[PDB]
Amino acid sequence: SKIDFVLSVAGGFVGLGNVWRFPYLCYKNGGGAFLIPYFIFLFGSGLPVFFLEIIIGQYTSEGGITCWEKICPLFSGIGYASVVIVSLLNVYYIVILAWATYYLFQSFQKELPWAHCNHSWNTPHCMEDTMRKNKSTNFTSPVIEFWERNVLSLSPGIDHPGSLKWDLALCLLLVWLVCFFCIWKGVRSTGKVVYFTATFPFAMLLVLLVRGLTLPGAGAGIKFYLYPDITRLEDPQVWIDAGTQIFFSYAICLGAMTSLGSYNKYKYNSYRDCMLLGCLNSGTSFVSGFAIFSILGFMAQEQGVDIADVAESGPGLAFIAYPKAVTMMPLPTFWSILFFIMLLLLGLDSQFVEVEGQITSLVDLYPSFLRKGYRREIFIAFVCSISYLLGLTMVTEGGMYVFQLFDYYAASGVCLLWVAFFECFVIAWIYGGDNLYDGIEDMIGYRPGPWMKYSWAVITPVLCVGCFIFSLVKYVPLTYNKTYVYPNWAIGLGWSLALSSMLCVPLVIVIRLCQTEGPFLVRVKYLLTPREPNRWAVEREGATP
Ligand SMILES: CC(C)CCC[C@@H](C)[C@H]1CC[C@H]2[C@@H]3CC=C4C[C@@H](O)CC[C@]4(C)[C@H]3CC[C@]12C
Ligand SMILES: CCCCCCCCCCCC
Ligand SMILES: CCCCCCCCCCCC
Ligand SMILES: CCCCCCCCCCCC
Ligand SMILES: CCCCCCCCCC
Ligand SMILES: CCCCCCCCCC
Ligand SMILES: CCCCCCCC
Ligand SMILES: CCCCCCCC
Ligand SMILES: CCCCCCCC
Ligand SMILES: CCCCCCCC
Ligand SMILES: CCCCCC
Ligand SMILES: CCCCCC
Ligand SMILES: CCCCCC
Ligand SMILES: CCCCCC
Ligand SMILES: CCCCCC
Ligand SMILES: CCCCCC
Ligand SMILES: CCCCCC
Ligand SMILES: CCCCC
Ligand SMILES: [Cl-]
Repeated sequence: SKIDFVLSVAGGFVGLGNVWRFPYLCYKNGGGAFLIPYFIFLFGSGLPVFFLEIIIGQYTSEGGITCWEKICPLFSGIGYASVVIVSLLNVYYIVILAWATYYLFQSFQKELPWAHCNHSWNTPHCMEDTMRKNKSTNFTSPVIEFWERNVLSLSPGIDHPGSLKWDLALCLLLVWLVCFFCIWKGVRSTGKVVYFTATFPFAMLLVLLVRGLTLPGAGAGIKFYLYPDITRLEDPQVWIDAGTQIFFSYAICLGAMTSLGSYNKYKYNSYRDCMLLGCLNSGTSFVSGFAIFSILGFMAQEQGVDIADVAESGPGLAFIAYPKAVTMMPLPTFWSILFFIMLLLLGLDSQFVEVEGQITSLVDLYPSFLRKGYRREIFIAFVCSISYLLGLTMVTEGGMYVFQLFDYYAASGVCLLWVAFFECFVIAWIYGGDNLYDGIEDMIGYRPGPWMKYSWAVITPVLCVGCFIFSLVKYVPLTYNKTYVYPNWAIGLGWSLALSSMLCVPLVIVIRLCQTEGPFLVRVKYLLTPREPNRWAVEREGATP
């Protein structure tokens, strides 16, 4: 049937990129004007690049970096670019789990601290959500006050780091301690039975979806979610966010799908897997968007404010809407523990794979010094120790702004499109899209349609290049919560994170040509020759020509 096939592919597609990132990127970019580029990218580059990464991984049986070594010795810097991207992602991504751990710890009491605002951290302008319309014109919300004046202690700006938050600092250590021990002891990403680690996130989502859709104001929120705005489409930013939100959700361009695809058998039909997993992953984001955008509709009518100004147009919308949802449920404390355990579980499985993803890449990149044993065990703590130290800048009072810089630049925006464009440029144009099908029809048993070939050859390069050009022409600098303008150096620092990964592609190109000897035309030609991509003879595998 189909349930066994769904059980076969497990439930690792859903992550924090679906329940935390997509809700606020859609919220930041107006309403439904995010969905049009979202689906355009999903069906033009998202699924095509995802299947391309999986099919290369299973074609070469090689990880993130060595796969490019086999496919095209030139442009091999895509692996190192993916390594830098995943390193910065690991640095700033566990901060979300630190926030989730802090929320979970604070939820272990009789009364949820963010239900009412009568505590020390609350601004005198706070008013209860019910009392805002039941009876200094701007009145802030008790949920927002907990997030900004307790969890974040937001400082006037990124130029005011303030004092390190010790309560958050320990929480950032605990998740790294959890991540350190699990990776070092070889613990599987999903613990014991995978059923609980997979069905529980869905079970809580339907609980939140049912509550959200039943809320009195949910009608307005869904209209905001779905009905698009043509004017917002002219902005090149919404195409940057939607294009890379697909890439973030699918964990492509990170070198993780290629490693995941390397374990598939040569005669395995991954095409149905990628199509199913892609639709399930994006289908969750669209469906879970209904849950969170229904709460905002209820929140907006409760406070008598616009939907676009009811919450934070940045990270922490899932830490503002979802904690608000669990407050309007029977036994609110019980659901808050469950949601933030689900939120913690979803991040941990993603972080276990990615941190081990680079650690496996890093040790294999530099052997003879990272031997499996006393050398690897100290290395695992080394990566975690350094990633914890760089992650400590996002724990300070002004750490929220640094987190937004990393979210916008480190593993999103132009850096992700830079890798995705070069993956499709090498395969479709240098290697040849037709040459890849000759492998695929041998591999999955049947040659696919012309969708994939006409997506790597034209659609993805046009989408990636077109977004990059118009973002530079209509350059709008990054802002946090649509009211804070970043200092010029901060954008320069943010661009360095994007440039550090992007510069890997041209730098390795220079390195390879200088290393090789001979005529330049022969030199570049030699580095463009695939080193027997599928050299495996263990399985009934045909030769590349
Ligand atoms: C590209 C250049 C010209 C931009 C302008 C930089 C100049 C104006 C200098 C003057 C004062 C400087 C700031 C002084 C103190 C700190 C606190 C530290 O924790 C982070 C850097 C930060 C925030 C500095 C950033 C750079 C800064 C703003
Ligand atoms: C539009 C980009 C064209 C790039 C041409 C690459 C040709 C690859 C030849 C490989 C010979 C082994
Ligand atoms: C031959 C491999 C060279 C890879 C270089 C990676 C550069 C990463 C850091 C970018 C500048 C800080
Ligand atoms: C040492 C390198 C000498 C060659 C420099 C590049 C020449 C490129 C010519 C391209 C003609 C199509
Ligand atoms: C909008 C859906 C686009 C699908 C293109 C054709 C699919 C062929 C079979 C996967
Ligand atoms: C390393 C942080 C400072 C870098 C400033 C120069 C880079 C500007 C990129 C646009
Ligand atoms: C091989 C890349 C390791 C991490 C480099 C990070 C540079 C900012
Ligand atoms: C009475 C408050 C209990 C909070 C426990 C966890 C603190 C991070
Ligand atoms: C037309 C693009 C202008 C960008 C200016 C950026 C200065 C920090
Ligand atoms: C390569 C893009 C240029 C951005 C300039 C930003 C300067 C702070
Ligand atoms: C609503 C946009 C759809 C794009 C093609 C699937
Ligand atoms: C925009 C998606 C196109 C898929 C069919 C060529
Ligand atoms: C529909 C009433 C119950 C709300 C929580 C699911
Ligand atoms: C109060 C019931 C509303 C149902 C909306 C799906
Ligand atoms: C792309 C979403 C369309 C919803 C109905 C206009
Ligand atoms: C929250 C429901 C998820 C459904 C994915 C197909
Ligand atoms: C208008 C409510 C739609 C719900 C889809 C899951
Ligand atoms: C920059 C994150 C740590 C790499 C060793
Ligand atoms: Cl997504």
